[PDB]
Amino acid sequence: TVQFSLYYFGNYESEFSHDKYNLLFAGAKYADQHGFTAVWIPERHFHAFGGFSPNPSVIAAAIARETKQIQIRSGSVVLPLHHPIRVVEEWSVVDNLSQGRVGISFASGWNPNDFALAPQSFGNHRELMFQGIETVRKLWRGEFIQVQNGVGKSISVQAFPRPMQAELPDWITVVNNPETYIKAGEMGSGVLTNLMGQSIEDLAENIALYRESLEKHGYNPASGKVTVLLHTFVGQDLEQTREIARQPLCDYLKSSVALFQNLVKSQGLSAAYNRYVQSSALIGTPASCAEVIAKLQAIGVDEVACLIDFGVNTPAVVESLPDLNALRELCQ
Amino acid sequence: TVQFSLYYFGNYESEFSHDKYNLLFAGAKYADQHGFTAVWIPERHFHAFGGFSPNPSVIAAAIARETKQIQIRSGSVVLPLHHPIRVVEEWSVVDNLSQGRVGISFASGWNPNDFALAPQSFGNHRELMFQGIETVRKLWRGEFIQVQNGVGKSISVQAFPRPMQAELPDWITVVNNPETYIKAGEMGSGVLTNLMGQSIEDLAENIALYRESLEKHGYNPASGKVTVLLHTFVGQDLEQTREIARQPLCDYLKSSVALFQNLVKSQGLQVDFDQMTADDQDYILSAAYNRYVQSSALIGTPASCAEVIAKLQAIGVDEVACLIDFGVNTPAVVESLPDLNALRELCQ
Repeated sequence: TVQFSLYYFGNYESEFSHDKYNLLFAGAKYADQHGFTAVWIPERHFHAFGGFSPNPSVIAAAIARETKQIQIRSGSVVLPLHHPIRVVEEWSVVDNLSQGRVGISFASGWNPNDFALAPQSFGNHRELMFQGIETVRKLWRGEFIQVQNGVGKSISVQAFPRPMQAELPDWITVVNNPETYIKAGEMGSGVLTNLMGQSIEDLAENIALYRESLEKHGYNPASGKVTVLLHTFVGQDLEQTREIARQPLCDYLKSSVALFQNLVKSQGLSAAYNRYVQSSALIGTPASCAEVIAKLQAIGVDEVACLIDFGVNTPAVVESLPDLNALRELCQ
Repeated sequence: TVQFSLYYFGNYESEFSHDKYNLLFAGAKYADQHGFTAVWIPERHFHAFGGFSPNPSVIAAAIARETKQIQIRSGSVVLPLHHPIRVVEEWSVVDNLSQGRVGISFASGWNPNDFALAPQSFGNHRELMFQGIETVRKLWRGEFIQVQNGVGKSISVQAFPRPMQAELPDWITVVNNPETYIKAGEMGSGVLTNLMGQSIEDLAENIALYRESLEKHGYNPASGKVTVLLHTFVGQDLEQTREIARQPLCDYLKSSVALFQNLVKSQGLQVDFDQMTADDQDYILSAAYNRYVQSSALIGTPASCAEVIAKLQAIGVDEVACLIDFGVNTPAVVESLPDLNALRELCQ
C-alpha cells in the first residue's frame, strides 16, 4: 500500500506574518500523530513567496523537536548551493535531534540567480551534484575525505557529529529525464518526482526504467523508493473542494511560462487544469482521490508527498487534515 | 546587575551516543526556567571533541522549540566559513521559530583546517568577517544587496524569511586585541571575550576602549554589550568542586601549545617552555589551574564565585556566559546547575 506524507512548498500567510510556520507545525504534528510517513521541506531563496525554508536542515531541526515518529526529509537539498561537508554536518545534527528520522532528496538547481550562493558552480552543476552525493554518502558512513585547507594543504576530515542512521536514506529529484531515473537506480537512490511536468504514462515508464536499473546494479528491488509530489486538498464535497483549490492552484501553475507550458504538454488554461486535478492531483473527496492513488500504486509509486500549502487559506487547510487522513485510511 | 547565561563548547558523552544533546537540552531548559539570559552555542568542525554544533543555526532552531524566554545566541558564527546570505536566512528562520530571541557573535576563524569550507577565504578572513557583518545587517534590515549570479550577471536580492526583530543583536568575538574592541564600538556591536588569554585588568582596559569608541561614534553607552565566557562548575564544597573540575579542565587547557602557553602567561608564571619536562608541566599546569579558578573562572562555591562576578561587574561586564560542558561528567554537571542558579541569585 502507498505511503502518505506531507510536502511543503514553503508558503506562509504573509511575508510579514508573525506565525510564518503556522501550517508547517500544524500539519507536521497532525501527520506525525496520524500514521503519515514523512514530512518533506524545500530549499528556496530570494522570494517572499514560498520562502520559509532557505535551508531545510534548520526547519528540520525544529520539526524534530515537535514530532516523534514522522520522517523528516528534504524535498530538495540543492546540493551545488552547499558544501557537501555542511550537508552531512547539518543533517547529522537533525538525525541526532530526531533519533534517526531524516532523509534527503538531492537536486541540481537550474536558476542561475540561486547560484548567487555558489557563483562558480553553475554550468556543470548537475555533474557537481552527483559528485557531491558520493561525498555526502561517504562522510555520512563515517569515512574520511580529502580536501584542501585554507593554506593549500591536503587534509583528511570526518564530519561530526556522527549520525545515528548508518546509511543516509536518499533520493534523486527528477521530472521526466529517463537518464536520471536510470542514474538513480545505478546509485541505489530513490526518485522524487511530480506530475506537473510529466504524464502518468511517462511516469509509469520512468519508474520501470528505474526499477530495471536497480536490479541490474545489484540492489534489491524492494529497496527502491519512488515518491511523487501531488497537489493535495481533500474535502467531503467534490465540487466545493475543487472550487476552494481552483484559484490558488491556477495562480501557481500560471505564475511562470515553464509551469504553464509543462502542464499543458503533460496533459496533452482551464482545460489542462480540469484534467490535471482529476488524474494527477489529490484534490477532491477521499473517494475521488483514492482512484488517483490506485492508478499510482499500480504503476509502482511507493509514497505520495501531499503538497498542502499551495495557497488555500490556512484555517481551511487545517480543517482539511482529517479529510486527508480519511483518504490515507481508505488506501491504508 | 550582571546577566547569567550558559555557553556550550559542544561536548557529548561518547562518539556514537544516542543522546548527544543530553546536556544541551537539560541545561538550556533549566536556564530558560531559572532567570538566565541566553544560551550560547558554538561552531566547530572535524572533531568529535566539542563537535555537536557544526552550524549553530541548526541547533538553535531546536532550542527554539524547547524553550520559551531565553535568548539563543551563537558564540560564534565563523562568518568567513559561510555565505553571509545563508547566515541571515538561517538565523531569520530561528528568529521566527523563537519569536524574536536570536543573537549572533561573529568570529573570523584562525585554523586553516576549518577553511576547507572556504578555501579561498583564509588570509583575508578578518576583513571578510567585517564586510560580511555589514552584509548580514543590511539583509536583516530588509535591504537588497547586489551579488553575482551563476552566469556572471549582477542581481539584487533580499533574504527570506523576514526576521521578527527589527535589528539583529550582534557581537564581535575578540580576545585581547584593542583595535577589535574599538572596531566593535564603531559598529555599535557587542564584544564576546574570555579570560583564558588575558587578565581582568587587560579586559578592564579593553572594555574601556570599547565603551569610549561607542559614544565617540554616536551610540548610547547603554547600548554596549560586554559578554565574557567563563569556565563554570559551582558546588557547595570549595575544595571538592575544584577537584572535580581539575582533570577535565586541565586536559583541555593542555590540549594545544597555544592553550597551555597562553594560560601560563595569563596567570603570571615564569616558564622556559623549551626546558619544561613532563613532570615540570604537571606542577606548572596545577599552579596555573589554581590561579585560574581563583581569579578568572566560576569554579567553586556560590560565595567564592560571587567575588569573581563582583570584579567583572565593576569593570563593566554585562553578561557572563557560563561554559559548563568542558568535560565534567554529565550527571555531575546537571547536579551543579542549581548551584549555578544559587550564584545567579546572589548576584541577581
